[PDB]
Amino acid sequence: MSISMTTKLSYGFGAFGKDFAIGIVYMYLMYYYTDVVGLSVGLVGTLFLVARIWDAINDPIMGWIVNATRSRWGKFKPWILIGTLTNSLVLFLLFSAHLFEGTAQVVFVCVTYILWGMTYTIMDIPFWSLVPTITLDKREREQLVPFPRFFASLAGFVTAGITLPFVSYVGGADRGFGFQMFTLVLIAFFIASTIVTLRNVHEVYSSDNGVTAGRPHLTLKTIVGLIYKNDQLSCLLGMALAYNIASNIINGFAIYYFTYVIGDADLFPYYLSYAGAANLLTLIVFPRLVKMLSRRILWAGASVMPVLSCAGLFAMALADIHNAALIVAAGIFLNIGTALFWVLQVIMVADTVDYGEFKLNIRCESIAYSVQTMVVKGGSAFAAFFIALVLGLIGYTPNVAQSAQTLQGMQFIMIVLPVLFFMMTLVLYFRYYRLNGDMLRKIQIHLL
Repeated sequence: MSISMTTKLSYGFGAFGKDFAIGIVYMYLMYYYTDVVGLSVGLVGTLFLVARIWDAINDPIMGWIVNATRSRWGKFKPWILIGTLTNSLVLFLLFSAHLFEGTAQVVFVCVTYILWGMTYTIMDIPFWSLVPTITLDKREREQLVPFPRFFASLAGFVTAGITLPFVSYVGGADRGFGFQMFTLVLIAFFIASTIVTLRNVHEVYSSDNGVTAGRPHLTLKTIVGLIYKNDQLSCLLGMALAYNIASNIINGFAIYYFTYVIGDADLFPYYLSYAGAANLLTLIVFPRLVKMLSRRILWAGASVMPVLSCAGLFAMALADIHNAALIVAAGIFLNIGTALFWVLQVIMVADTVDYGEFKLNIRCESIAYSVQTMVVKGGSAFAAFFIALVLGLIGYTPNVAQSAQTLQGMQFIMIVLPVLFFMMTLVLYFRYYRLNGDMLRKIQIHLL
């Protein structure tokens, strides 16, 4: 059947565009880090409160959407359609009108702001949920589904580095109106995610309608009913929250360590620009690595792998070589190898129902796939209490120690935070006595 695969080759256009698109705005934001003032409305705390409603209610309900109760047709394409266009509406708004910056926040700023928000979430759940669905062939699912990154691979490798010198010529103190121009750049290729997908992707639902109107639609609420999960989601969420913590302290604090190291450097040279172009190189090795055996073990190591550098850092404190130009460069080089940790993670939530659906045997789609990828992110908002624990008592031992070292000290705590949460990740996903043959062991079972 070409019908389901056309959902993904065009969806590959999604992947090369959507990621190319988040590549740009996000990267662009960085000189707006240079640009941030927002005289009347724009405090950090206030924007945060908008972020409060930004994520949470969006993805439970996103999943909750997809089958039309009163209309007899239901599929992802309009879901993902509701995303290609929900974002682009915004960015086109960012492009068009001339003296809108003069007006206060009350008015249009609201209207736009909603729409970009939605996309943030109506692209997380459509995309890495609609790729695994493609041609039915059982075991090779997991081996063909994180591969595609190959062309997405180029985009991030690139936004941070070479657009920047060319972007830094046109206009000064106009960044608001500046990306106004460059929007066309991004839109053209990403509008190219909305074109191809438009006349193409809506298919397997066509199939189903033709086929009896399908009580299968209700099946999607039965496989929430009969099993919300066999036991799949609730243990798997916990560890994921711990996952994202490391991303948000890498990406979030990535900028800031470059902003904030011991000494002065007029250069501002090799690191994080190269660290981006170093991180994703490991996407060629590890996604294709374990030639007979399972991605899982790859993964278990990998859950260690972002953990690991702290473990390395923790051990190398015992070494104590410089404590000055050492800490400026303290094992981020590991950063060459992180890459494909989220996708197998996002797969992990709806998989027992994924192969459980396989037992149902008829169709392909998902529910819980959203609830980890959205609760994951929030759970660092509990982390403000957690920081009182991180300093609190765990490390902390009878008072005296305060003077020796503070830069190696605060960095290690910043770096312990994901790690101390990370005890849900490996413990809960390794210790023997786990199960009989499971979605993981299906490909590993093919061995013997």
